[PDB]
Amino acid sequence: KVFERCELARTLKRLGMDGYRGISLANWMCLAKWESGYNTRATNYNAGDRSTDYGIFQINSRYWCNDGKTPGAVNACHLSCSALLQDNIADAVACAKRVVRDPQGIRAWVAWRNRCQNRDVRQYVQGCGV
Ligand SMILES: *C[C@@H](O)CO[C@@H]1O[C@H](CO)[C@@H](O[C@@H]2O[C@H](CO)[C@@H](O)[C@H](O)[C@@H]2O)[C@H](O)[C@H]1NC(C)=O
Repeated sequence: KVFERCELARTLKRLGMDGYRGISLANWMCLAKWESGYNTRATNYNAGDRSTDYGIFQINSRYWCNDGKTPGAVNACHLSCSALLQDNIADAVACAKRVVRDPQGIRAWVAWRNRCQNRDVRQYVQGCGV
């Protein structure tokens, strides 16, 4: 499914993402827009990683979810990648929380560094009442 902008902001807030590890909701919204366009079905091949990125937060099958076809994968989220392709984002959020718990943190997403970091991110949550 493709989330409406404020629909996602409220869902992410309800699931505890606002301020999770210091990362504000606006920042999460920004990475989600740039990564998948708020689309839970988005999957993109990672060219230099022999893996695939899955879902709304574009999580990498080499380190976080097992898709059954990635060479030398780890599966730190202990999730099957298809779980990150469902309309219900509860598993995707738990996994994204898992990702930011590593040293690199939010820097694990190049889209956040190129489009959100050192940028105004207010626009993503403007008018959502979150
Ligand atoms: C979404 C895809 O295009 C890129 O995904 C990111 O890929 C990098 C590696 O290129 C992942 O970083 C790794 O994270 C490991 C655990 O923290 C670490 O051991 C390894 O050295 C490297 O830093 C990154 O997690 C991944 N991001 C996502 C959201 O999947």
